[PDB]
Amino acid sequence: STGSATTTPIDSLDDAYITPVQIGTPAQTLNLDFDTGSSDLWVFSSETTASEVDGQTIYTPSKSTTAKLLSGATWSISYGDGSSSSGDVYTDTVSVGGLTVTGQAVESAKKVSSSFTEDSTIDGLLGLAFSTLNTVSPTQQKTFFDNAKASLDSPVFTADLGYHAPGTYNFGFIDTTAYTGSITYTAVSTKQGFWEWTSTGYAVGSGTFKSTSIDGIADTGTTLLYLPATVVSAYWAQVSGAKSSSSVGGYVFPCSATLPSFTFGVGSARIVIPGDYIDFGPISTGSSSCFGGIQSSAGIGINIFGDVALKAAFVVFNGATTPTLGFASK
Ligand SMILES: COC(=O)COc1cccc(CN)c1
Ligand SMILES: COC(=O)COc1cccc(CN)c1
Repeated sequence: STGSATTTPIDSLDDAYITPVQIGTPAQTLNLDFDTGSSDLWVFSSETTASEVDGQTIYTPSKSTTAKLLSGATWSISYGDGSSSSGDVYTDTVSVGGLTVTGQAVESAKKVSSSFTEDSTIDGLLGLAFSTLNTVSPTQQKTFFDNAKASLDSPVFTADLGYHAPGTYNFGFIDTTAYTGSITYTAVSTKQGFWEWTSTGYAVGSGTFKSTSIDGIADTGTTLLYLPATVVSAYWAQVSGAKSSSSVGGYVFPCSATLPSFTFGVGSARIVIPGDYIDFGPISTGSSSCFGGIQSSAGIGINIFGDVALKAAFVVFNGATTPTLGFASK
């Protein structure tokens, strides 16, 4: 089997991407944030505290003839940005782009943190990291991809995120028309539950490539590119007037600037992020100070190849017995 679904930016900045997902019978379609950095499929629901729902579409398990409460199961998750959610668990039929999994754990939120409530466009998350990170207790549950894998034509999914435009998540096949050149594959460590890999270096604009190992995770659920402070300083030094602002929380730059590109290495291959992809717009409405899309990871504990980086590539998440990642230009 295969599946193919369009993923759409939630706003004009590409702050996140939403993909329609069919849950239950008859189907209830919710727009979920596909997140290769986490492993829970959770949704706003008829059980979510009413004051914490503000425009989201909810899953109502009592209206699904295939929903079954997973007795005794609860979940609770905290994300790297400080947001969180928790609740109980159903199993139900879940379909993405024509690919169907029966008995998928659908984690129904009883509580969500303010950042989720305040984003009316995201109805939940669909985790695509390794199932070892799933938070369901006392019986950990499998991700959608893990449940589907054995049925897929090939045990892979691909992320093709657009810049200020829709893109595609495919399951079970590699669309050879969706990229240019070749796909370069690179080793993955699953020891932390992530799609963790080592980039071979970077360049700023037309500058020389610096060969250096940068370990990080391929994370579709993170907006920005978080890299070591040395790398980030080298980038922003090429933007006149750019500075790190403690009050804003990262590098900012004059909105009048033209940003240089940023290149990262995948083996001997090179992925070029155009400068425009690094502009996240005014820090507050009407400001002439703009927020940068490349930020230091120093306070995180891990480097993160988030959407800023991934949207410059066609990315293969290869879930073979020994997983690997593939990157192609497009
Ligand atoms: C440092 O991370 C960011 O700035 C990500 O910003 C957003 C992430 C998701 C949604 C929105 C707005 N609904 C903003
Ligand atoms: C704005 O959001 C972030 O910066 C995310 O931070 C992370 C920190 C550690 C691990 C992960 C991936 N589970 C994400």
